Amino acid sequence: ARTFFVGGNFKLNGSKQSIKEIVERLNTASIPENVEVVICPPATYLDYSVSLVKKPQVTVGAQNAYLKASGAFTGENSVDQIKDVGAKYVILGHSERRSYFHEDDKFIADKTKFALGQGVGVILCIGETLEEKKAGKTLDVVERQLNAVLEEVKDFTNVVVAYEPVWAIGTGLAATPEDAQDIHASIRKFLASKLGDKAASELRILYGGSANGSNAVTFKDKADVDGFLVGGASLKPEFVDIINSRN
Amino acid sequence: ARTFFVGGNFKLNGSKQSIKEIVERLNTASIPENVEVVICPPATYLDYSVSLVKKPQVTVGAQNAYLKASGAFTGENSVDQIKDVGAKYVILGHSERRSYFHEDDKFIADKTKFALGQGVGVILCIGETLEEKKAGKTLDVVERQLNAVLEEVKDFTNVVVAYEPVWAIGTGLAATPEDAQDIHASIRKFLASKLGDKAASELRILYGGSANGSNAVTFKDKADVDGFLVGGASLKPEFVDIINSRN
Repeated sequence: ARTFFVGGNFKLNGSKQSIKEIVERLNTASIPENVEVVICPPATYLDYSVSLVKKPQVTVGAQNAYLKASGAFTGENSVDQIKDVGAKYVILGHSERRSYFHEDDKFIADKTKFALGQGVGVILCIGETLEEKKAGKTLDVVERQLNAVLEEVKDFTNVVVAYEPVWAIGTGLAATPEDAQDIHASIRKFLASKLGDKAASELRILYGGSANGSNAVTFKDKADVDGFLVGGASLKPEFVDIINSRN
Repeated sequence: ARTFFVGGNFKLNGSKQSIKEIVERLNTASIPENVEVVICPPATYLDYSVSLVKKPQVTVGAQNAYLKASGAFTGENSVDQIKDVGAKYVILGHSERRSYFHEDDKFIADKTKFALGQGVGVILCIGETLEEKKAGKTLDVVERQLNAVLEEVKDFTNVVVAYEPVWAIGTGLAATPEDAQDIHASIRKFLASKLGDKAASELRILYGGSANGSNAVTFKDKADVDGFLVGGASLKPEFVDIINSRN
């Protein structure tokens, strides 16, 4: 069934030397055969990152791209360029782009449709703010975000969804395992009404927001939690502990 | 006199193959002893480009970067990352970012201060729209764009300014050499008023906006036109002709 997936969003962090250390650790640590690990460095290091990987479980992804593959768009990344250097995924719709860079629902959907069409997988990020939660709107927010994408994308085969409560990102306080499980099951039921029971059952839904080496094992018995999108802990040795948390 | 400067903004274009073609053409081209050439590929190719350059007049620049060097800013580029792979400049304020990505004047000023602060050179872009041109607002606009930068930055030692006739992009207007000379002379006089006449006589002010290997030579004799920020021609063999246009 759903292969365990651990993504590593380095965000605006890293050097050739520090990424070398991170990838060398993955190449020589023992990690399960049954895991998919996707490291996502800044664009400046994508090629270099791919060149260092020596384990089939590990691939590389980009942190954002535009909705065209080439043209007069100074400063953007292109999914074709990401493919050209050997990367396999792109993160779209991260909380930080939706907020600081005003990426709206439709922009995210258009980008997703475009990236899939070019053969690149998408780690699709969704999630609510502390104010939205406090008003009981967690599900209304995440179904709006997903509905926007579903109006443009009808096959999620090469999509991985990351549920990241915005209030849990980089604070050190994750959502409880129990709450994650419940929201994850609600997401999966909603999505089965749109994509069908079968796709719903096969779709990885990741938890993200202060996932770390310490708490990753506390989500191991949560059947609707299929892995993690890890931010800060992805820069650290405990990233390996997270990948091994269901060993 | 000011050193002739030619920047090449690849925009969202490139592949490992094409970058190799472009750089190895420059490496073995006859070019003036003292020209400064800056090639600006997508971030995905910055390191590979630096590794292929074998010409002292040629250095590599990024097309955009954020106003902090590290942190939780998924998808951004960092001037410290640019520095780490041996690139030396960043383009800031390009019209395509000002428009499509809503980068405001103060955003650009904060980025400029930060990059110079980290020891990376800036290609600072300014320019008015067609609608602004027709309203008579050309100098009002470029003074407003520059005054925002001057709120943060008065040392333009490691800056070059590129004037982008955005009013000539697909609009059925041509930006003539005499047109360019007058506006460059006006910008220089305004900057002399703010930075003093020595700083103003040392500043390179570049022409940007539908520049090629055929028309470059027509700007040869314009005193206040110190070089180019080349778009589409920078992908082509004729970029070498532009560099040699004052020969």
